[PDB]
Amino acid sequence: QEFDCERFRADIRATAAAIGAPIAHRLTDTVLEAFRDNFAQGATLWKTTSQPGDQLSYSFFSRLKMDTVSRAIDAGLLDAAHPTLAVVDAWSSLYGGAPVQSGDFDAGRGMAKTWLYFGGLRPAEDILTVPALPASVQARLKDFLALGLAHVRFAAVDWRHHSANVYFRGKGPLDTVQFARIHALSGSTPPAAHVVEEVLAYMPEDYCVAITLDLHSGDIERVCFYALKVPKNALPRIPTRIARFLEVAPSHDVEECNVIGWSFGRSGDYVKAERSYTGNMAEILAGWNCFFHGEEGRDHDLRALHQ
Ligand SMILES: *[C@@](O)(Cc1ccc(O)cc1)C(=O)O
Repeated sequence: QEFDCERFRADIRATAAAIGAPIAHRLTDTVLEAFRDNFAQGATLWKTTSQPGDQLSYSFFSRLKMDTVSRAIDAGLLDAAHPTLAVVDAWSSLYGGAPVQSGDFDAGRGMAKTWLYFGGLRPAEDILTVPALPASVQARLKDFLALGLAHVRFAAVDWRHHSANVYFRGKGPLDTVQFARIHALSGSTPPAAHVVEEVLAYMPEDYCVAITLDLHSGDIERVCFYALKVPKNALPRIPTRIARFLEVAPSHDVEECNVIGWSFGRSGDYVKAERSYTGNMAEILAGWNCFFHGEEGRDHDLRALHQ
């Protein structure tokens, strides 16, 4: 029911083996020792994608507010000279230090991402014109504003790939054309109509889309559309690897929480999935004002900012 650390170690080993993902035993023990409290007090959850052999990820969504980046550096999980540290510092220090850091880790490779919840609907300009970002990335602000992607709720630094994932909420409903315009940012081949129609059927009215930017070129590598807390009997068509993941990864939460993401990019499309483990993922998502599958997905503050 509750978070226990020895059980977590075993569930990491077991789940990685179940989906055919790599394992790094000592590195995983270091993450757990460095961030025990973070996992225990937050929502701890699982992630992977439909790419064959992909990593099993485990994360904490934070209730405890602290400098998780400094902790990761302390523990030898992140290089003290990582060139993206400046950006994560800039983002953490906005709005007088209100943003809260969470963390993603890979069972095979250690620290993967630092994720910031900014504590409201933030102007995209604030996020995208901190001086720590290069000109080439700041220049994409206008592409985003042109598509009406004007408010940001989260941003993640991907330490492994030197890129950033920016999470926007758009005023919808999302239609074929707006899908196409967002998808076109990614450079990848337009998909067939049933792909689009299925994605649209899972979106709330005011939709969540993640855009992945390379922090050195400003290239948009990837876009991802998300459906949160989809019940098992309402799931869209999924890759057998994702179906297996949702079956084998253990969830102890009172309310089960599965997340489905459709990722499109030039290197290949895939499906992302998240699944609750402990510490009440749904209750943290509700706190962030996320919209769940089969609900009212209307954002009134967003709608007042657009009128
Ligand atoms: C988006 O769907 C982003 C998102 C994705 C996964 C989790 O777990 C939380 C949020 C949104 O709701 O803002």
